[PDB]
Amino acid sequence: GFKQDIATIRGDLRTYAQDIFLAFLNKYPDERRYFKNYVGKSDQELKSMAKFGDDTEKVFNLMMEVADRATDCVPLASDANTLVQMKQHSSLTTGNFEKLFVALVEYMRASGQSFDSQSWDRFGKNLVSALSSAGMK
Ligand code: HEM
Repeated sequence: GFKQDIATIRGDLRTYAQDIFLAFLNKYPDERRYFKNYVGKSDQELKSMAKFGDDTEKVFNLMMEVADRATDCVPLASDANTLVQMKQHSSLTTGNFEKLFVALVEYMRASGQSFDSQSWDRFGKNLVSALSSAGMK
């Protein structure tokens, strides 16, 4: 289930973080606008780019924690808060999160792994709601 998926991702975090985020950026290339130096690079170039490594690990280690601290896929208010008032997220609206979660769930469903894909969809849904209740668009 959801709890195990967190352990699965943590076990191989670097690889899952890069592959999922690459799935995200390839599905929605215009989302690169928030990162900038991402454009003009293939998957392999991004995987070796220092900042992409840093960005993806920071996104996914915290994502796993927000997931882990949640109850029945409902995030803590404090976790929604950090995500909203992060200076790095000043350009974001809830739709950016929705798109990340479309890609992530699509990745899990296509994978040769027993992910609880439906829970990650539900978690994405609840996180958008919590982000909006803390202030997004
Ligand atoms: C729930 C999923 C997400 C989590 C847990 C998360 C968390 C984080 C964390 C921990 C950082 C590092 C902040 C620091 O340097 O201290 C970060 C940076 C950043 N995040 Fe997110 N984030 C998420 C979703 C997103 C999405 C969907 C986008 C846009 C598509 C985004 C855009 C950014 C950007 C642009 C940065 C700054 C990278 C830089 O230094 O240039 N985040 N995020």
